[PDB]
Amino acid sequence: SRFGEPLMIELSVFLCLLGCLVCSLWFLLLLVIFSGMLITHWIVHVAVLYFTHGLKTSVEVFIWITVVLATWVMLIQTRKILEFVTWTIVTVLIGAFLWLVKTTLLKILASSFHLNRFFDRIQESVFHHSVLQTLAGAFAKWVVKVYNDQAALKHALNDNKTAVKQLNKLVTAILIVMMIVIWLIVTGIATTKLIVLLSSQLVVAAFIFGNTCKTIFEAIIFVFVMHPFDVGDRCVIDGNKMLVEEMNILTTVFLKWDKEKVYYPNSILCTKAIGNFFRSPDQGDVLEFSVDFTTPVLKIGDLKDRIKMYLEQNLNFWHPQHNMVVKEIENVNKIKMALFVNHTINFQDFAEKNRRRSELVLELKKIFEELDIKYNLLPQEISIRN
Amino acid sequence: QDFAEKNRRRSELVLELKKIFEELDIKYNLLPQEISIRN
Amino acid sequence: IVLLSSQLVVAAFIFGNTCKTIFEAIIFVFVMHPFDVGDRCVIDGNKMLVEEMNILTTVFLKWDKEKVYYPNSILCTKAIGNFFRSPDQGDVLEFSVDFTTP
Amino acid sequence: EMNILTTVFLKWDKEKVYYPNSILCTKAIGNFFRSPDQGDVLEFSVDFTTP
Amino acid sequence: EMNILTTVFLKWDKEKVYYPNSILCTKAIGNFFRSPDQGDVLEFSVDFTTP
Amino acid sequence: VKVYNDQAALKHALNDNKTAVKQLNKLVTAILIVMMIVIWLIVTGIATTKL
Ligand SMILES: CCCCCCCCCCCCCCCC(=O)O
Ligand SMILES: CCCCCCCCCCCCCCCC(=O)O
Ligand SMILES: CCCCCCCCCCCCCCCC(=O)O
Ligand SMILES: CCCCCCCCCCCCCCCC(=O)O
Repeated sequence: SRFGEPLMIELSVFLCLLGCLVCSLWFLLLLVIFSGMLITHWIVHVAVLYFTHGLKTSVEVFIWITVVLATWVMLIQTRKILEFVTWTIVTVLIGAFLWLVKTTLLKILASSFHLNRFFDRIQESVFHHSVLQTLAGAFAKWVVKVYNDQAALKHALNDNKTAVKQLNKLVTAILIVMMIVIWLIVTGIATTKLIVLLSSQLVVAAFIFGNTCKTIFEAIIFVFVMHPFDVGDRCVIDGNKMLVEEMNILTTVFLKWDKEKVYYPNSILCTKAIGNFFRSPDQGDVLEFSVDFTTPVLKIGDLKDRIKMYLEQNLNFWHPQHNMVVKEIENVNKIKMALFVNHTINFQDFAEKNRRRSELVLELKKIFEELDIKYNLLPQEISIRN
Repeated sequence: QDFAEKNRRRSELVLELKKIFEELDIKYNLLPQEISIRN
Repeated sequence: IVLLSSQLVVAAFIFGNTCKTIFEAIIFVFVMHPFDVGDRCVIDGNKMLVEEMNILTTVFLKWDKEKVYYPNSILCTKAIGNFFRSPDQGDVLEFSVDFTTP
Repeated sequence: EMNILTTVFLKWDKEKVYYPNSILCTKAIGNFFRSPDQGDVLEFSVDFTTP
Repeated sequence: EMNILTTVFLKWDKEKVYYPNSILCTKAIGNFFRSPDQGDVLEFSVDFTTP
Repeated sequence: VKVYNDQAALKHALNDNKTAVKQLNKLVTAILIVMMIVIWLIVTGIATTKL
């Protein structure tokens, strides 16, 4: 596991000049320009940071084609051949448009997923590594924590890139297919019988792949929009405290307290209430106990006072705020009580939580012995027959 | 809305009930058990 | 125009159910409006403080401050208690005494 | 209170509860207000040997 | 064995069990083979007066 | 003889994890054949439009 483990190449400038040289008069000059008009788009782009760098090339294609179609329209059985060509160009532009849309949406999703959530953890990681580099020119525990946190960020970053690439493949594939169909029908190539068969194929597919498409969509919303947890977070699902090992579109992989690896479908996880200790504020806890009904109220008062002193001597572990609650009188034999305390940590480090609680439980033991707090069973009257 | 406060007030009432039972000598006892001994 | 409309129909067929869910969540948040941020609510016996409200999810803190994310698509079908909006509340102390108590 | 989408109830300890009509309408609902005089039961036990 | 419609498993007592994949598709599945070294717990109790 | 018996055991151990693929192949092929029948009927013009 990742967590829990024990020459032509640069001839474009020249090519562009050669293309310009192609005409100096007349009507076909725009058509000729199209052959190397990409250079013009590149220059326009130069003339025109995450989105900018990632999208400029998609924009260039879109506008490039738009111009080619516009000049084509204004340029002019060759009669039917040209109708065909015109529509082919239109289809190509539609394709580029959709391409641009697709790219944009994935860039938004991919970026906002992390940029608006853990920017600050990245900066903390950089800081600590700068410090380690400087130092080189409980210390060891600190050093290990710094490396483990960096690894966690690397894993989150890689899983996001992967998930987005998977989305990219699904969308690209459907986009390509629909563009083929669009081309065939707008150009007039497909005939009535072909339209009928394509129509049927789509309808049938709509049923077959219906649940699949819905499931993927819901999984995307769960993972990227709701985002109840990240990689490495300790989460609670139906009472199971589990560490998130990996996130994917269809599944989330978790490690149980005993490090069993669990594959948990997102289509199920989407309907559950999910806890997240990593994202929690300092967490609290409870120690329940019972005392005899005859315990003097003064000993109850001494118990409260002794507990307060303990907690105040250990402020690295406990917040000063606590409550002692008397809850119930059972028969006239038992008083049920509970101690409510506040930890100075959240529970991402579960073992540390238990160690601190364990000491508090032993302190309670000690206080009861010193104050002579006891619990007795009710007496039983016996009658003897011979 | 404030649970800690609710419980503090309730705890005092529970301890008052304790006090009243002691002052009025109110008790609970288990049913007697008859034993036959065959040695 | 026809081709565009045709695909909207197909998309509806396939994703209409997720859109339905989002819409239902909108009605829960803005029309039913069972709670606000900072209120203590009771869901399935769990007394939780509302920390954040969103369209798709509600974030709550449990008594031990564990942060919990509930889909609104689930809260829409539950009965929700709200202590903030409640009038003065009552309580019970149960006990038992000997039969022979005068 | 009553509304179209949800009914609001108070429990015996007066917490206020929002209860969707979409779930409430599939439950059997008792109504004490509309009820006739109601009955009750005291259960108890005695020794077998009681004459 | 694995097939498209069903998965065949052996229980600890080697009973052969046939699961529809359509139901496994909705379950959380543990996999020991793929797991890192696993941990364990021994629970016990002692007298309160143990020093 | 041990070498050949071990070779056989290994070939089976490896082939046992590919049974789902073989099943998918049969399914895909059946679909593909049907698609080609339909294509033949249409591309040669033998089918008419009412049918
Ligand atoms: C259902 C159509 C495919 C869905 C999109 C591609 C896969 C999305 C990611 C899900 C996890 C699959 C890849 C990891 C498998 C593994 O554990 O080796
Ligand atoms: C009719 C549905 C179409 C829109 C599909 C996109 C998903 C709905 C809008 C998401 C709004 C943000 C939800 C809260 C996210 C958060 O928990 O921070
Ligand atoms: C999908 C549309 C839902 C809106 C139509 C129903 C109108 C609201 C019904 C009452 C429930 C909300 C209470 C609002 C307060 C009020 O106006 O009395
Ligand atoms: C060709 C369509 C048949 C309908 C059933 C769909 C699955 C294709 C057939 C592959 C076999 C599925 C597993 C059954 C167990 C076995 O083969 O022994």
